[PDB]
Amino acid sequence: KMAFTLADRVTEEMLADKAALVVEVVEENYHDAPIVGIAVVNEHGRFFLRPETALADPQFVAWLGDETKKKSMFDSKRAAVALKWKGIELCGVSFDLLLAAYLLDPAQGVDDVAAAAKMKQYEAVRPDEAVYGKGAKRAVPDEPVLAEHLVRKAAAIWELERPFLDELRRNEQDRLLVELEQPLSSILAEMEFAGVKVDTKRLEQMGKELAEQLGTVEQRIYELAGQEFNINSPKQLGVILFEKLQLPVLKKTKTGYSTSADVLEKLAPYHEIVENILHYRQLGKLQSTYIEGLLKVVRPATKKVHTIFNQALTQTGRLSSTEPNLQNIPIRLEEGRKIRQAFVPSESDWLIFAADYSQIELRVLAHIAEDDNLMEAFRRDLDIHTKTAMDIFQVSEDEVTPNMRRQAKAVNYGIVYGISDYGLAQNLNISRKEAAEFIERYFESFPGVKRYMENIVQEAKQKGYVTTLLHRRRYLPDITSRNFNVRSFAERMAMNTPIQGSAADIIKKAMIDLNARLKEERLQAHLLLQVHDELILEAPKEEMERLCRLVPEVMEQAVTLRVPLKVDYHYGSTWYDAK
DNA sequence: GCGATCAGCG
DNA sequence: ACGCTGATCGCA
Ligand SMILES: [Ca+2]
Repeated sequence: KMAFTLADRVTEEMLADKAALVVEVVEENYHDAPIVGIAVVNEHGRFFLRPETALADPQFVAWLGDETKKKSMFDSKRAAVALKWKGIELCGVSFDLLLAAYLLDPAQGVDDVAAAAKMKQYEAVRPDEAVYGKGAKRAVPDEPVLAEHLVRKAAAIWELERPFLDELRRNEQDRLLVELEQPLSSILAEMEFAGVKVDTKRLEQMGKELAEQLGTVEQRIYELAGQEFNINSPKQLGVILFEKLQLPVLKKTKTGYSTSADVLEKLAPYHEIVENILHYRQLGKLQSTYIEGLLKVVRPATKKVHTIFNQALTQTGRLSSTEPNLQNIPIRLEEGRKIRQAFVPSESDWLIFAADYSQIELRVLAHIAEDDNLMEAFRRDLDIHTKTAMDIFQVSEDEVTPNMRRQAKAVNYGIVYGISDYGLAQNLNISRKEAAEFIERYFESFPGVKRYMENIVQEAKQKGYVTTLLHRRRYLPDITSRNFNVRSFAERMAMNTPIQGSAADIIKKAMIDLNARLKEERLQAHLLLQVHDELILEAPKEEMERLCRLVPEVMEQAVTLRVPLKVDYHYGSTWYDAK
């Protein structure tokens, strides 16, 4: 019902300087995934191409990598990475519908063209599930069905750029798309394609150690419990702890006894079995997620893993890492921190460089809340986490153990993000009256922060949404709900999203200024990972001197707040040695 | 499929 | 009864 040409060859009218391009990659993980079809819509008409034909034509390949040939797409990173696995570059992406919908409303959950088209009353295009099917029924259709679906998606992108750019401009989000998210999309594509090398031999050795350590801990659990049970079974573990051993019931989930880590920590004076169960899970978490799971996704010929950086998923504008997740690699426990030793540079005589912001959200909060004392604290380069560990535990700066500091990290972010005296009393294991007094003293030192959190909830109730420093937006319809639980979670989202989202916008602008700077200096250094507030790079060891002077200044100068930004950097032979 | 749990980021 | 994620696993 839509006219298009099924082009056998590549012609000149298909190579206009403005076009809507669709490079379809049906598989979820687009790394090394087959391209099933190509569709182009421009001023001259609508065209469908077969990938074996076009991707071997020199004029079509030159048209893809020509930055002066502007292309409108949906999810340009998916196509760009799949083309990189085919030796083909893709430049000139002037509009990405996927990221344009993500800025307008992040909760819409837009994952295909049809969902984004519905936001603008465009429905002349089928959802991808209706074309390819669900799960075990997933199948690329017959060429006439596939060719029309790809052309209808291209025609939809062709018609939706203008109305999407109009609403972005009213939301003050148009420069957020064109100057931040779309340039970031190209950088993330190179990071995903570059991959991160893994020492498969060392990981395989840890797995054999964890295999025989897990049995020893598992046998002591059976010794202390007096019988065998599925340690991962909540029913039997609940029977062992709160029926057999008759331990106190401190928490009940919707399904039964709660055996979470915070609960088992409080049962430590009562029995020695809860401390080994804790150790068993930690060894089990490392074994399943980071040993077996990591070796599953490694590419054997290159010993590199290729993550997918999801740019249009989080509600605050953060990134996320999938298959594998390289943003929750262990670090706090020494047994699990060794796994970071397996992450190595991709070439000999290369090293890993890693820089990160120091308490970025509290500094963003100081700027936005305009609090006198909080801005003074960071103008002195104070360590609020250590300074809070002194006030809590009555110790001095010398006696602040990294455990007392990480616990003060929770109090600092918890208090500013609406923790109650109940929740504070459970984390500090203090009386509920002391925790309430501590929160009163905390807001006496920072009255402007308390004033800001009241204003940001009142502004959310008025506007219906909250914004970040670069005008990223999150709607909060529940902020006016009649239910107390539903409204309170919305109020704490209004306190947190502008702060966490403004930190995401700063690290994103830093990535863009970093690659433009690395290009100017003509360095072979390139980014590998982003962990929210940390940037990880690899580079030849000779470039390390320049990077120690370049990366900190680039990150510190990404934005200009009423307080300075601080960046700490390290380099070394592995990711482990890079912090 | 989902909830409990836990790894990370603030 | 601070916020934002992804992976694993048992299933009450
Ligand atoms: Ca940090």
